[PDB]
Amino acid sequence: PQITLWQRPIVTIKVGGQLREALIDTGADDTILEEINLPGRWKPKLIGGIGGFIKVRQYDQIPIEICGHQAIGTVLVGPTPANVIGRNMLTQIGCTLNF
Amino acid sequence: PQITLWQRPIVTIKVGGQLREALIDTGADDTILEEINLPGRWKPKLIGGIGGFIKVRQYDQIPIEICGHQAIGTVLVGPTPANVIGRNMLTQIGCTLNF
Ligand SMILES: CC(C)CN(C[C@@H](O)[C@H](Cc1ccc(F)cc1)NC(=O)O[C@H]1[C@H]2CO[C@H]3OC[C@@H]1[C@H]3C2)S(=O)(=O)c1ccc2nc(NC3CC3)sc2c1
Repeated sequence: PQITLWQRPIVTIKVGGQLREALIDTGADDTILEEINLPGRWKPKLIGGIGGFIKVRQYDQIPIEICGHQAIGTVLVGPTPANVIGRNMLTQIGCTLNF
Repeated sequence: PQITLWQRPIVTIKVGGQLREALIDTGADDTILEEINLPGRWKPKLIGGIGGFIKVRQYDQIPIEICGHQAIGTVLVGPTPANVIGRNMLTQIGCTLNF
């Protein structure tokens, strides 16, 4: 779709067999989801944003469906205040900015 | 322009008579700039992001040029680790997401 920015650009995702809503976030390099149960091995990572840093679990090669488009990549899980789809996944679904 | 997301979507802005680079940030409701000298009255505001919250100076009705497009609106100034152009300004320049 085309999405305008009068409201938060929230879309439906499926990840780890679970449905969630997430922000299309061009200011996010990586994809970060609130506590969600994902399978398998992970590595602890500290990431930084406005306000400071959080500890996340890094999961690699995680399949995700983003508004009906398929991607696979790194998903970081931790105490983010918002589920954010970052550029690592947005590049796979052909998402662009236009003005 | 159209901007793809293989790299950070950074553009040149002019604000307060000064030139800066800033991220086109669809996950940002508001526009937040690192310490920059802006004229006139401001109101202290606490904003939240990943990692916690920052104190910012809120300036209203600030003109900004964003990659050659003119906007006017609220600009928050404070210890953000990145200059971010949020939806309050991106809607004025006709910025959309497309996939
Ligand atoms: C700040 C920006 C530069 C980065 N963030 C992406 C922004 O879009 C976030 C998303 C957000 C929304 C709401 C919220 F409560 C918290 C976060 N917006 C944001 O904080 O908005 C703030 C601010 C703007 O106005 C209002 O709107 C929402 C809220 C409020 C005040 S990030 O989430 O920290 C992030 C994400 C991925 C990532 N991957 C990395 N990978 C390593 C480096 C290579 S680093 C990294 C850092």
